[PDB]
Amino acid sequence: MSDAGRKGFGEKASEALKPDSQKSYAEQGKEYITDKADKVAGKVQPEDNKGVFQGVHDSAEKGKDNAEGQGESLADQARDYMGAAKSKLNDAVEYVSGRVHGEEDPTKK
Repeated sequence: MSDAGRKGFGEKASEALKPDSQKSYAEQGKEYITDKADKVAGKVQPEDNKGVFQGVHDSAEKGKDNAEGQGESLADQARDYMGAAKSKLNDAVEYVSGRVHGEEDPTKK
């Protein structure tokens, strides 16, 4: 039998008659897992820590050409330097110094 309900008579009559004797019972149970599970899938991966910056860092693809050769001496670094600075400085301070700002206890020995 067609469940897609091309005319809708199957989606309305079937949903309009729903005795709510199972769904409300099963649904309530699934909604509790389905939701949590849907997340345990995007976090389960322990290497996902790099995936967050994988699609973000891509934005710097333009300024990520520091690999290029030198020319002005101060320009060669301006590319990478500016990056390793704000990046490491922020990722080392903003990320670390910022995360420790809340915890006044020894979290990393």
